[PDB]
Amino acid sequence: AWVDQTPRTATKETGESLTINCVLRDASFELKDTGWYRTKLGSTNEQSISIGGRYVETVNKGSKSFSLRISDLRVEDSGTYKCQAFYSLPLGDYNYSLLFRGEKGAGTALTVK
Repeated sequence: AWVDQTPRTATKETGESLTINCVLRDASFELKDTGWYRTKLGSTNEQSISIGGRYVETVNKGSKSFSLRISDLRVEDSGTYKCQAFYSLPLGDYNYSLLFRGEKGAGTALTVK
């Protein structure tokens, strides 16, 4: 399996939006959850993006697609963005399963100004 992440690079002006599209390709396991991460300009630390506000995610599990649209961009939003698939393994208990990290997109290098 692999995550097909587009676009690879983007340049936007402040105030514009970016849509990043991810598609889980040649899947073995069923897509359960998704995550979005960024290393912002000036920083070496990759951090999680909380979905909400300027950050709007749309997930279509049937087409194995998940997208992030970031509105009202500012120059500090510039950086590398990566999406990630998550899967689960069953357990012998509940209603309680085992979530685990899946494949990551290759990234989108965004430049804002």
